[PDB]
Amino acid sequence: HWGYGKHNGPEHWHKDFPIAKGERQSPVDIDTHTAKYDPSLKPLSVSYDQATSLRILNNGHSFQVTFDDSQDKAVLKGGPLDGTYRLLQFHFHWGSLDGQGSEHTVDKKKYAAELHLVHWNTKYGDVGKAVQQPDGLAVLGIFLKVGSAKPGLQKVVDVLDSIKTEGKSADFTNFDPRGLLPESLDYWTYPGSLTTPPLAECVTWIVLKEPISVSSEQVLKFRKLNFNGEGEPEELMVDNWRPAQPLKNRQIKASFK
Ligand SMILES: [Zn+2]
Repeated sequence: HWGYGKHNGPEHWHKDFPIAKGERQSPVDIDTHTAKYDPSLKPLSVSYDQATSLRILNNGHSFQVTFDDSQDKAVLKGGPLDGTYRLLQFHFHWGSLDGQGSEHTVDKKKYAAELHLVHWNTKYGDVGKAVQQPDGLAVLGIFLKVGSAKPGLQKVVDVLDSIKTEGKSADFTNFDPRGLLPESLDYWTYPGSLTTPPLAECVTWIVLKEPISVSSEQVLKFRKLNFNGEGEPEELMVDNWRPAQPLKNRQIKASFK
């Protein structure tokens, strides 16, 4: 039932998911001048060399690339995290125009898109259990700005025509998520939530300071996706982003000076 439209979008979500008005909702505006540098934060450990991608799916709200998370093959550790978090999937949020599309904002600036790499804490054994825990998930967020192409994104771009409408999926093996990462792993971190229903308050957010650049042609391909199933009226999958939510007694910490 939920979506991103006038009648089912973010301002409606609290009726089905009352935690939408909770104390640790995401995304937020990152006020860079208010974030405190924390010299106790470790460098983030991103160990993606043995990642095994499986499939790409249009889920009606975004598209997602799924990984084999049955072993410790692609894991996030360190930074603000205690323990080991397995990569489950990545997906994106994007706009109808290049000046909107990100969920997090940086001093109110919106990027054209935002990549989310979703990981779950192995101490909970499975993602469904993990979303019921306050430290269940770690989502690595990466901003996309429009300029030069990101060569590592092209394999994703090129298969989107095969998953246009909701419910379509394809095999998507040997995709290397290292090709989506910026140079620097400098980050902001704070405790928050899933940014889509069920909006569970289970996420340690790790948002990288450095955006990746993608080309206009790459982002245009995202915007050709459809929210609708084949057979329903065509509605472009654009503006699939939740706006910034109240910070409410949280501190955002910076890994860098
Ligand atoms: Zn997301």
